[PDB]
Amino acid sequence: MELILNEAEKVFAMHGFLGATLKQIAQNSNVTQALITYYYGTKQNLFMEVYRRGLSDIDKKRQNYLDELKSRPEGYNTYDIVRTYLRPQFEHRQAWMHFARLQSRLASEPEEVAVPLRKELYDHTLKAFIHEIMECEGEDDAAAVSWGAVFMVSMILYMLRGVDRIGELTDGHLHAESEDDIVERMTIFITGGINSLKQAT
Amino acid sequence: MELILNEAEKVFAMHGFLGATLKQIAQNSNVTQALITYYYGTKQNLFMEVYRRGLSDIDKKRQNYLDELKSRPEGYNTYDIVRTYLRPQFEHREGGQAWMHFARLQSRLASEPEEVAVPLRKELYDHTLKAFIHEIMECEGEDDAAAVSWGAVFMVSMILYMLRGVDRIGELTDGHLHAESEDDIVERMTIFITGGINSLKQATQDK
Repeated sequence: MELILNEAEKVFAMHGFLGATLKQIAQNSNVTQALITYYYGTKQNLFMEVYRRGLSDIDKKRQNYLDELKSRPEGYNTYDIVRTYLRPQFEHRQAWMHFARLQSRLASEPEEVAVPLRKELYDHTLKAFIHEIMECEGEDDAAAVSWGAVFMVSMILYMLRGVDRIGELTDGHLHAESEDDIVERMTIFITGGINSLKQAT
Repeated sequence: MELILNEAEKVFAMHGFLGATLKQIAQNSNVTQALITYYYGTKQNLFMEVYRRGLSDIDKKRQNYLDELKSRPEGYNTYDIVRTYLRPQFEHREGGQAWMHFARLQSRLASEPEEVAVPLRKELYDHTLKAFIHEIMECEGEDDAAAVSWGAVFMVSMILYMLRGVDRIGELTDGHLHAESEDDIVERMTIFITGGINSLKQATQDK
């Protein structure tokens, strides 16, 4: 159960969907291919499962951060929503690493798996996230928010790569202090970006 | 030398660096592996060459567009610079095979291993990004290197993702919204990037 998913997570992050084999996944779990086929059916299904588990934990925490927000006496704003969506991707506990790496390669996966992935696991919550921003007091431009959400995803997928790109570009002078610094900077950036799109329409 | 490279680019775009083989590239090129090896050294160096040719066309365009900027009498701002950097990644001749393959290839860059991925940043992307940051650093009110530098990293992330050609906006608006055109895409990223640079800048000052 949990062993086979963890090892398959590792092997997919490393080789992508096509490159991975159940042969390799069986070897690192000490089981037969047969037993996997039994539990999971097809390489695609196993792959979907790895994503179901990963994104189930993240969206549960997203939902908890959103419930806390909607319980504040003072209310909330766009900034708060964006930060709500981002933290769960970045708050770690090598559990965290492999799913982060895996997600970061999503764009190079075949449409045969990417399209169902997006439709079944990401769309629902992104739409929900967009709707929440529409409910806020700055916002009745769906265009600005929806584009902003597309740009968010691109930022998330890249940041999940774990590359210290800011370090590489500033000859070491600038670094991300932490995951919360990364989240904070993306939150501000996106919130401002959404605003500029709204203010130019 | 403009043929093995075109085949290499196709195979690399479809299969990635690890999955591509010099064997298939040679078969699709109607030459031997040995001849490919003779001109290009190693699979890692063919790959680099595919990206050298590609980013050379792109960066020469960027340099012309920034030159055009610096010759406008009324001047230019952050927005104009950002547009400069984005344009050659998205403007294409239509139906534009050369642009398509290289777009697709660059879109997959995140899934390449560090043995090609790191040299590509080092050798091919850094110089032009640093120059980009510098040019923006000469447009007051803008003396926040952090704001602009994070802006650039977030620039790049949206480029690599948009190059995939996935109608993400469509999927999320159940069809109600789409890119009108390449220029509409560039336009939207530029305003987003410029605004975001501002919000980062505006969050640093104030005690």
